[PDB]
Formats: sequence, structure tokens, C-alpha cells
Amino acid sequence: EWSPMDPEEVAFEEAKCMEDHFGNDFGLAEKWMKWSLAESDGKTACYVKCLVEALGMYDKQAFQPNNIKQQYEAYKSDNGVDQTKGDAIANELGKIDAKDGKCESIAKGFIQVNNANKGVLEKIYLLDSSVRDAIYKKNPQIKPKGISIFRFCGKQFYQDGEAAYCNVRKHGFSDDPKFIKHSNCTTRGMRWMKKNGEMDESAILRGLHAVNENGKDDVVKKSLQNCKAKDESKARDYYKCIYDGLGEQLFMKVLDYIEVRSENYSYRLREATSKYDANAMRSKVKALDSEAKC
Ligand SMILES: Nc1ncnc2c1ncn2[C@@H]1O[C@H](COP(=O)(O)OP(=O)(O)O)[C@@H](O)[C@H]1O
Ligand SMILES: [Zn+2]
Ligand SMILES: [Zn+2]
Repeated sequence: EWSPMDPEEVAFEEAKCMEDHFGNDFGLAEKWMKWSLAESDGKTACYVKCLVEALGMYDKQAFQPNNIKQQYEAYKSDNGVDQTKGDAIANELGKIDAKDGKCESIAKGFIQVNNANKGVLEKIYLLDSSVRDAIYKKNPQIKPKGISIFRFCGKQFYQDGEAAYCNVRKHGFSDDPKFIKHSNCTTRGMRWMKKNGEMDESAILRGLHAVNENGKDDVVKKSLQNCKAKDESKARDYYKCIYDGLGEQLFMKVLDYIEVRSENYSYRLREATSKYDANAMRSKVKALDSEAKC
């Protein structure tokens, strides 16, 4: 089921749709980040479809006005949109064609509504820079941009420089009791574990393909299938199952790149940081060790 999303959740989902559809056209990716959605750019049609489904705007045959209303209500004290305009676009979007559910059908009505209320959707869905940043400042429990998911989780459970923490940095795993909470936080933050507590196999494979690995899909599937996990330590156990299946070297190569990208989800969509560079990763991992005082 869908529920209101915080600015980190929307930014995560937006970046995932952009990566899946931009097709190495960075100028088109730049337009999407600015929400310059124009039917006339080839790939934009199916990108909008990805975006509205991921944001809970589109479900069955047409849009869901009560989802958009729920998203507006969840952050009305911060989105800067009047109650009149809020309920307006919810109903205004829920009067769309849709019906069949094609890319060009949903994108046409979305681009049409977006241009009639420019900037309002970015505010309601917490992608507007001022709305996003104010929410982050008032909600320290949400991971903001500029800090990695592992560092954000690590600061909750470990003292900087403590031995168990530096083992996590060095080997990606720890036997100490705090690692159950930490790996639950990071596996969920990486979306390897979904909100409902179940593993997302495709999300793990995204991390492998990001570092240009290709033959290990059926290896990950077996690790998950044969894993004996108890609900008290569910994420930790699946995390260790993936660790053992891939081995430390490959597992950490995947995790290090996930960590670097988690500071700003648009990382791979800028051209200079669009390609995995194993040589550049060494100094990035070193800087993250230093940040943790390890
Ligand atoms: N919590 C977050 N964690 C990681 N990346 C985030 C988060 N929130 C937003 N982002 C990313 O931040 C990017 C914006 O970075 P930057 O362009 O320098 O900031 P701004 O919006 O001010 O331009 C967005 O495209 C989004 O992907
Ligand atoms: Zn090691
Ligand atoms: Zn096969």
C-alpha cells in the first residue's frame, strides 16, 4: 500500500525513475530534475509514468486524488500551498484520461496539469528545494542529502572510532549486538529491505549492476532462498546471507558505491560522476573512514 512520503523517499524514487529512463542523455536528465516535462522529448512519456506510480499518484486505471490529498495533508505546514490549491490539483489530476494506462496517456494529462500549476507539484511532493530543506532541518530523523545512509545510521548506534564501528567500516560486518539495529537501518535505507520487511531482490541486483558486475544474479537469489532468518534479526541475517554468497570483496565493492551515491541520489545522473571508477573509489572510502574516525 501507499502512504505519504517524506522528502528523502520522494528523492529516492525520483532518482530511480530517472536512472531507469534517461538513457545516458544528461541534458534530458537535467530537464527532469528541473521538472521541465515536455511531450516532445522522446523518453519523457514513460518517465512520467514511472514517477506518478512511484509517488502514489497513479494506481488502477486513473490517478488517485485521495493519495495526492493525503500527501498534501501530511506536510501542509511546510509545503507552502494553500488548502484551496491543494484540494484543487488533487481533483484536477483525478479528472485525467488514463483509462488504458499507456505512457503517452498518463504523461499527457500530467504535463497538462503541471504546466497549469507550475511548481506546485514539486512543493506537495517535497522536491522543491526550500520545502525539502526546511523539513530536513525540522526532522533530524530523516536522512538529509550530504550524508551517506551508512553514516546516518552509524551515528545512531556507534560512537565514532569505537572498535566495533571500525570493523563495520573495514569488513562490512560485525558480530557485536549493535549491528542488528545498524544493518536493519542500512538494509532498509538501501531499499534492499522494503517497508513491509521483505527483501527486494531487484534492489540488490541494482547495486551489482552499478559496479558493472553481471554474472551474479542467480547467486543472490540462492543466498536469499536458503537464508535462515529470524524476525528479531531479519535484515542482519539476510545481509549476512548476501555477504557470504557474494564474498567480502564483491559485497564491499557494491556497498561502497551504494554509500557514495547515497549522499546525493542524483549522483549517476550528472555526467562527470556517471561512470563507476574503481580508482576514484579508494580515496572516497578513505574519506568515509576518516569521517567515522576509523
Ligand atoms: N535525502 C537525500 N538523500 C540523498 N539525496 C538527496 C536527498 N534529498 C535530495 N537528494 C538529491 O538532491 C539533489 C539536489 O542536489 P543539488 O542539486 O546540489 O541541490 P538543489 O536542489 O539545491 O539543487 C536532488 O536531485 C536529489 O536527488
Ligand atoms: Zn575484511
Ligand atoms: Zn540463468
